[PDB]
Amino acid sequence: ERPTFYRQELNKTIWEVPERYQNLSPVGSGAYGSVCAAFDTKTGLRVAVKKLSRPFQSIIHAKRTYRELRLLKHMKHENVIGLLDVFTPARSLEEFNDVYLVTHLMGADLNNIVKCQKLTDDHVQFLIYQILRGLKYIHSADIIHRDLKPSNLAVNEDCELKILDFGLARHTDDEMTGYVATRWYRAPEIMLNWMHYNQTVDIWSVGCIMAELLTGRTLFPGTDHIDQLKLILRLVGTPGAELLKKISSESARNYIQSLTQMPKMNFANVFIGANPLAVDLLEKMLVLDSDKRITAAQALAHAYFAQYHDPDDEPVADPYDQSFESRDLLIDEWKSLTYDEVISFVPP
Ligand SMILES: O=C1NCc2c(-c3ccc(F)cc3F)cc(N3CCNCC3)cc2N1c1c(Cl)cccc1Cl
Repeated sequence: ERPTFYRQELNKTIWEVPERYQNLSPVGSGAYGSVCAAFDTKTGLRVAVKKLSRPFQSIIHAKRTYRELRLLKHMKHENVIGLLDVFTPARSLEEFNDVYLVTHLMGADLNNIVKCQKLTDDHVQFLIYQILRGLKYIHSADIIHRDLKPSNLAVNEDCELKILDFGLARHTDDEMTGYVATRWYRAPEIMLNWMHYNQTVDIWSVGCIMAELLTGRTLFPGTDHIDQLKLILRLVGTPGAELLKKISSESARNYIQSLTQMPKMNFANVFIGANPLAVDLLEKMLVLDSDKRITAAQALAHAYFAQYHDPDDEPVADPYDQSFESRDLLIDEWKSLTYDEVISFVPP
């Protein structure tokens, strides 16, 4: 009793989808795949349909696709990108080679919103609240986003926020080189591989975002990895003895000690006019030592968010088994595991 599919050429590739999806209009492409906007006649919703390109071309790719689908199926939260539907036009595992993921249509990311709009302290309050609320949910399931940026944050007419880009292929060395927004929001420990990063890498990204919404300027627009580290240490001060020991990369630890020591700056003189409560939260977020960095849960209980905070409406996730991350399998096995996931999908 599987739906009947109809084919059509879109984005140079042939799209085969269930009849419920009508008026497919391409709205972007890339190496990630191909995305289309469409009307879902079953729910009446406006949705975004993503078709993955050669999802099983290599073991690395087969695993990536499995990882993305697992993540997307686990996410059931208001501020996190959920999955509305997932399908393949294949009737058997042998035919299986195309995977389509359906989700809400948000329309724009944080870069758009900020551009043609002036964010008040209440605007910033509300937007960051939602990010934190979604990160509390992500982190409680031991999931790390690793790449929060304004472009991974979707916002709609009602300023409702959703976190995107999970299990997406890591950025190449050529992608994080130079004067690029793909590196300005990263935590230093992972920009320069000082140690094994933990979930607080995300909190650092949030602070960079919050400061940008508050000042309307990139907090650390480095022209390269070094220049960016310098801008970072200028604001939060050079590392202390404690942090240094934690840096595994002895060449890294050796480079830091070469820079002239510098004290943390006064955030009230950096963020002039800003709500003193925002400044306080920024100081507890932009801490060099990730061990002393504020957690998403703790941040939600911070006075700056009093107007929205509600401990009974900030849900955690169910357990997310990612033992598969250390599992060594062949393409066909990753693929077979991806197939089971597609066919066991249960609409929300
Ligand atoms: O509104 C949405 N909805 C979904 C959506 C997905 C997506 C994620 C998971 C999935 F299962 C299927 C998807 F389609 C992926 C991207 N990117 C495209 C590739 N790079 C990352 C964002 C953008 C969007 N946008 C979006 C759009 Cl259509 C325009 C502007 C801003 C946003 Cl946030």
